[PDB]
Amino acid sequence: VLSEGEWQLVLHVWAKVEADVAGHGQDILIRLFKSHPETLEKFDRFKHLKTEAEMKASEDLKKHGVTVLTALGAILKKKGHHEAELKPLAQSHATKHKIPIKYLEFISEAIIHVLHSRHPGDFGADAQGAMNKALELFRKDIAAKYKELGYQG
Ligand code: HEM
Repeated sequence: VLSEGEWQLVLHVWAKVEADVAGHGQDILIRLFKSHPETLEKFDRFKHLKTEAEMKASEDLKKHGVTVLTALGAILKKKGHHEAELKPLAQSHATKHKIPIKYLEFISEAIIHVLHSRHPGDFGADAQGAMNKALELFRKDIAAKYKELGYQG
């Protein structure tokens, strides 16, 4: 469980992300695809993109980034009380997109990395820690669902 103090650290930096959601989302997905190119194979929509330049130039990829961070922000603001928002996400990701839990770990790291790059002042080690805990909580709850449906592994 995160403390109120840990949640305030998470939401404080998240408020800055919202000042440029598209930029953050585009950096996050690109970091993911480069660092773990198997994740890009899961997107029919983006697998024709080969270079970083190409990825940066894609408006559609930018759009999807926004969809991703908008959905995550709605979850984080619930400070753990996210059942209604996390359940349909788990379902689509398990049964339709077929995204293994390991990939959620990879994107979580991409998120931390980018937040470190863009907000060094408001993202010190305590904030980093807090954010890692919130993302673990997200995964843990997604995994429980996957298991119910028979997709944990
Ligand atoms: C931060 C974690 C993630 C969030 C919050 C998130 C959110 C979303 C949202 C809201 C959608 C559209 C609605 C839906 O189908 O549920 C979407 C679709 C999708 N997601 Fe996730 N996602 C996450 C992680 C991932 C990861 C790691 C991958 C794996 C490569 C992935 C692959 C997909 C795919 C393939 C679609 C459909 C894309 C399309 O063709 O339009 N997602 N995601």
